Amino acid sequence: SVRKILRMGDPILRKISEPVTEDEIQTKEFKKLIRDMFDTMRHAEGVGLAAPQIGILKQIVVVGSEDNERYPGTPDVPERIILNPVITPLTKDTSGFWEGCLSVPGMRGYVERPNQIRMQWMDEKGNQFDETIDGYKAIVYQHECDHLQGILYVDRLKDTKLFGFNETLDS
Amino acid sequence: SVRKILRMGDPILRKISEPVTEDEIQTKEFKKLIRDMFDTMRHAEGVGLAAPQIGILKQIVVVGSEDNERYPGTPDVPERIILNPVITPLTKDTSGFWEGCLSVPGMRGYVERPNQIRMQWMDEKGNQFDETIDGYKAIVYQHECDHLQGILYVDRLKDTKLFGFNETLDS
Ligand SMILES: [Zn+2]
Ligand SMILES: [Zn+2]
Repeated sequence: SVRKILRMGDPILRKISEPVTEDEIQTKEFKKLIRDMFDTMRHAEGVGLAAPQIGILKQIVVVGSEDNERYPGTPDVPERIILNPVITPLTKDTSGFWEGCLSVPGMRGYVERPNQIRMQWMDEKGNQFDETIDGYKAIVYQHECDHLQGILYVDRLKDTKLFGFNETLDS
Repeated sequence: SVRKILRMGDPILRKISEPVTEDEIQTKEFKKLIRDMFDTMRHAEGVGLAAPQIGILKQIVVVGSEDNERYPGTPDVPERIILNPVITPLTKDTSGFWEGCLSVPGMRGYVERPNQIRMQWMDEKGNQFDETIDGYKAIVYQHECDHLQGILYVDRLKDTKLFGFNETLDS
């Protein structure tokens, strides 16, 4: 079931999210959240979504879109559950992108993030991962983890002159 | 008659505005602009408005609101036509304010501008002024001149964490 997606300005979006325990991810409540989160993301036509966006301060993130309307060019992103992620840049190289955020409706801003990263995380079944990610997903993952730390993409804007409303940016 | 108010993202809003000549302000076209600008500002329930906002790169600004709904607290601002303004801070002191902009719909951001300034300008009849301004008007005037230089308030944001959507900020 779709849940409300908090908008920038709501203090929750700037608070820190706490890690999920290995027990908790078994709870019937956790499973309902992952369900609602996905349900919420697909409905919003999103690429990713962090728990804080729907009001929960837990280190939980879901991704996956394929043929996403909001971001035409972008390659598919398989559905995965990302828990307690910890990221580290592996390069200073960046691939600028006009990011958008479901908590920042109708806008887009240019952001340069490292295009190669190391991500450590645990999935819905408690499986541990530590892989180096690159490309579009590296951007999505970084964007999603920021949420777990109360950071939004507008905080990483490269130039406020490269920021605005969608319909307008698209000219 | 109300004219379209360009939204952030439209390149016009980042271009430089040129000064108005003493002849031009006599033209029947200039007079129509001041009329439309006022008509546009009152309809938008604005406090000020610069020509570039409606698509004209001329150093033209109009102010005046009285009992403005969008900004409750604010004191009245008498209607005046500000042409070719040139501002200079007279203090380092600031009076933070949650500014908004008709070219940046539905949002508000915290901005700290000097609360005392020197403004030199010419009115619709060609009268020259050079007065020191303070208080709310100092903020409005500074905000409006930035427009004439392609600057929006989001460029002067104090903290991206102190920025967001109205309905949300108002909690
Ligand atoms: Zn987001
Ligand atoms: Zn403005």
